[PDB]
Amino acid sequence: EGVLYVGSKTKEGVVHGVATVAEKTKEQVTNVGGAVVTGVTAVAQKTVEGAGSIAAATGFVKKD
Amino acid sequence: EGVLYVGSKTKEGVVHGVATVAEKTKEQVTNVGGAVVTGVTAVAQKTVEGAGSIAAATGFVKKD
Amino acid sequence: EGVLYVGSKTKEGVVHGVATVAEKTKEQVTNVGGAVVTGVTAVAQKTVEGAGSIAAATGFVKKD
Amino acid sequence: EGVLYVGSKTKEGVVHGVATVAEKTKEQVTNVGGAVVTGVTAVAQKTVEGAGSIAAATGFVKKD
Amino acid sequence: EGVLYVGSKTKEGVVHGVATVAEKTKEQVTNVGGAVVTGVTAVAQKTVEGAGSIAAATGFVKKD
Amino acid sequence: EGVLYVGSKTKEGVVHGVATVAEKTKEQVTNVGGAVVTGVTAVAQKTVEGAGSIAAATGFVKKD
Amino acid sequence: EGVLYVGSKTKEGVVHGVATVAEKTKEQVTNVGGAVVTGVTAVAQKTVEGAGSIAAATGFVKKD
Amino acid sequence: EGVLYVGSKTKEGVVHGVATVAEKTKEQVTNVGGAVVTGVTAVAQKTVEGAGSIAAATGFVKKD
Amino acid sequence: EGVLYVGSKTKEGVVHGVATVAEKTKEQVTNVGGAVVTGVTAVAQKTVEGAGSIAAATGFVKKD
Amino acid sequence: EGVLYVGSKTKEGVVHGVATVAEKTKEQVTNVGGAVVTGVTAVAQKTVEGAGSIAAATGFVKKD
Ligand SMILES: [Cl-]
Ligand SMILES: [Cl-]
Ligand SMILES: [Cl-]
Ligand SMILES: [Cl-]
Ligand SMILES: [Cl-]
Ligand SMILES: [Cl-]
Ligand SMILES: [Cl-]
Ligand SMILES: [Cl-]
Ligand SMILES: [Cl-]
Ligand SMILES: [Cl-]
Repeated sequence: EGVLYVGSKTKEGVVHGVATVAEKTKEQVTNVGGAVVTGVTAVAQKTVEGAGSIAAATGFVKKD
Repeated sequence: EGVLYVGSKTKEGVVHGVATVAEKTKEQVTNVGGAVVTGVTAVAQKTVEGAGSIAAATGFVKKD
Repeated sequence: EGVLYVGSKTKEGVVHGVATVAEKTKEQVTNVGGAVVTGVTAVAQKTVEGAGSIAAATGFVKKD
Repeated sequence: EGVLYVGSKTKEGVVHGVATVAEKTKEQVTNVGGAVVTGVTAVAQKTVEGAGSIAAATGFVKKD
Repeated sequence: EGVLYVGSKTKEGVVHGVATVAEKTKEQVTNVGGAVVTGVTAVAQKTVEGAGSIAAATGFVKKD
Repeated sequence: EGVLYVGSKTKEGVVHGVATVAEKTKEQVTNVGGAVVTGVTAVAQKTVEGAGSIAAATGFVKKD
Repeated sequence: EGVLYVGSKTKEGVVHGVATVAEKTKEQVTNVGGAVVTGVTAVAQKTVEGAGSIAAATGFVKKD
Repeated sequence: EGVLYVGSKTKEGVVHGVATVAEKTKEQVTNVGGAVVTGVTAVAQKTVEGAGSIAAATGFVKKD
Repeated sequence: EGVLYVGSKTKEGVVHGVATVAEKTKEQVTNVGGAVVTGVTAVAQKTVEGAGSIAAATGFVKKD
Repeated sequence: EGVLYVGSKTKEGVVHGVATVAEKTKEQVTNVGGAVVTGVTAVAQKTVEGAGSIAAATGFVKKD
């Protein structure tokens, strides 16, 4: 069964993850369906184990 | 059964995770469905074990 | 059954997690469905074990 | 049954977790569905064991 | 069963992940269906194990 | 009249001064005419003010 | 009159000064006429003010 | 009158000054007439002010 | 009157000064008339102010 | 009156100064009349101010 070995060496790391910036705007969205993982070493793992599973990411919905 | 081995060495790390910045704006969103994990070493693991599971991330909804 | 081994060495770490900043704005949201984990070493683990489970993250909803 | 081994060595760590900052704004939200964990070593673990479980994080709702 | 071995050595890394920037705009979206993983070493793994699974990423929907 | 301004800032310093090491040897010498100054900040100042002054450093002398 | 301004900033320094090492040898010398100054910041100043001054450094002398 | 301004910034420095190493040898010399200054920042200044001054560095002398 | 301004910035420096190494040899010399200055920043200044001054560096002398 | 301005920027420097190496040899010399200055930034200045000054560097002398 699967192995997610991650091995990392660095002397320096500078990391900027997600920046959302707005001036004088309307209706700005940064929808993320999964995790937001930010690191010198960064690992995201997701397992969905079943039938009929739904993953549904939407920025915005406007009905009338 | 699966192994998420993460091994990390660094001398320095500088990490900025999620920044959401607004001036004079309306309706600004940073919806995240999973975790927000921020680190020199950063790991997010999610397991969903079942049938018919729903993951549904939406920034915003406007009905009438 | 799964192993989440995380091994970390660092001499220095500077970490900034989630910043939400607003001036003169309206309706600003940073909805996070999971945990917010911020660390020199940062680990988030979530297990959902069942059928029909729902994960539903939404920034905002406006009905009439 | 699963093992969340976390091993950490650091000489220095500086960590800033969640900042929510507002000036002259209205309706600013930092909804977090899980824990907020902030540490030089930071670990969040959540287990939900059952069928039909709901996780539902929403910034704000406005009906009429 | 599959192995996702990642091995990394670097002396320096500077990483900027996702930037969404808006001025005087309306209706700006950066919908991401999976994780957002940002790192000097960055790994995202997703496994969906079942029949009839849906992955559905949409920027925005407007009905009337 | 002269100014020996020394200004130093360091976060870490490791300093090894004078090592003299011998195994199974004969007649090993580390003659130093001035001071031996060893420090994270190290300053040696010597002033000789007169006529006919002698400075004479010799490791060893063997007459018959 | 003269100014010996020394201004130093460092984050790390590792310094090894004078090593004299011998195995199974004879008659090994490290004669130094002035100071031995070893430091992350290291300054040696010598002033000789007079006529007919002698500086005479010799490793070894053997007459008969 | 003269100015010996030295200004230094470094993040890291590793410095090895004078090594004299001998195995199974005879009559090995490292005569130095002035100072031995070893540093991340290293300054040696010598002033001799007079007539007829002698500086005389010799490794070794053998008369009969 | 003269100015010896030295201005230095470096991120890393590795410096090895004077190495004298001998195996199974005889009569090995590293005579240096002035200072030995070893540094990430290294400055040697010598002023001799007078008439008839002698600087005389000799490795070795053998009379009969 | 003269100005010896030295201005240096480097990201990395590796410097090896003077190496004298001998195996099974006799009478090996590295006579240096002035200073030995070794650095990422290295400056040697010598001023001799007078009439009839002698600078005399000799490896070795053998009379009978
Ligand atoms: Cl960021
Ligand atoms: Cl941030
Ligand atoms: Cl923050
Ligand atoms: Cl904070
Ligand atoms: Cl970014
Ligand atoms: Cl020592
Ligand atoms: Cl040493
Ligand atoms: Cl050394
Ligand atoms: Cl050396
Ligand atoms: Cl060398």
